[PDB]
Amino acid sequence: GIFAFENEQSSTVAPAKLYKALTKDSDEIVPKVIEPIQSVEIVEGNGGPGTIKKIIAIHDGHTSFVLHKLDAIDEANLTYNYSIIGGEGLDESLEKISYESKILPGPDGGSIGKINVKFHTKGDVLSETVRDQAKFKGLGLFKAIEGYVLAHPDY
Ligand SMILES: C/C(=C\CNc1ncnc2[nH]cnc12)CO
Ligand SMILES: C/C(=C\CNc1ncnc2[nH]cnc12)CO
Ligand SMILES: C/C(=C\CNc1ncnc2[nH]cnc12)CO
Ligand SMILES: C/C(=C\CNc1ncnc2[nH]cnc12)CO
Ligand SMILES: C/C(=C\CNc1ncnc2[nH]cnc12)CO
Repeated sequence: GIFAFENEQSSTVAPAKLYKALTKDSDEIVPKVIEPIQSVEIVEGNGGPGTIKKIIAIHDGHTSFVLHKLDAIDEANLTYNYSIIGGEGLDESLEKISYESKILPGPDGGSIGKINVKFHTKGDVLSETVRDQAKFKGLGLFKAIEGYVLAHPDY
């Protein structure tokens, strides 16, 4: 099954600066802002599209990871497409979750993040808890990275 969602967030951070934090600097920022995330390591590729990363965290007192794939990036247009494709951190009911993100100009020099999310389910139902847990992880990452930029504009 495929379940699609759209989400929009406003930010006071300027678009290029927000995009940079959420892309170029994300691997450095994420362990600093999400306590359970220990490290991010590239396991395939060189950093360009097709690159797979392992995001290593502690869960229930043990190591765990998810696999993140970079699908596409278009820096001039502030777009970034990626997928969560495996690991213990991806719910067993899901083949993957695909994301297509954009950062747009917002009022007063700020930005609007828009994301399109597709849950690829192994069966034909998407658990509300599975959906909501994924939302909170992703939106939590967005807000924690934005919060870091807001706290540390000269990072
Ligand atoms: C104890 C550690 C890893 C071994 N245990 C596990 N590591 C990864 N996933 C799991 N699920 C249940 N137990 C584990 C890491 O310190
Ligand atoms: C990884 C990137 C953006 C992530 N964007 C979002 N991440 C999580 N929730 C949202 N709602 C609106 N935009 C988002 C790259 O710009
Ligand atoms: C409609 C709902 C969840 C689906 N939304 C999202 N699901 C997964 N990742 C995200 N990032 C931003 N929004 C989402 C309700 O919790
Ligand atoms: C720092 C990195 C990824 C962070 N993004 C995510 N990491 C783990 N789960 C998610 N769900 C939505 N976005 C994510 C690696 O480039
Ligand atoms: C959100 C999650 C952990 C951390 N969330 C946040 N963590 C750290 N700072 C923030 N500012 C806004 N939201 C956050 C859930 O995986």
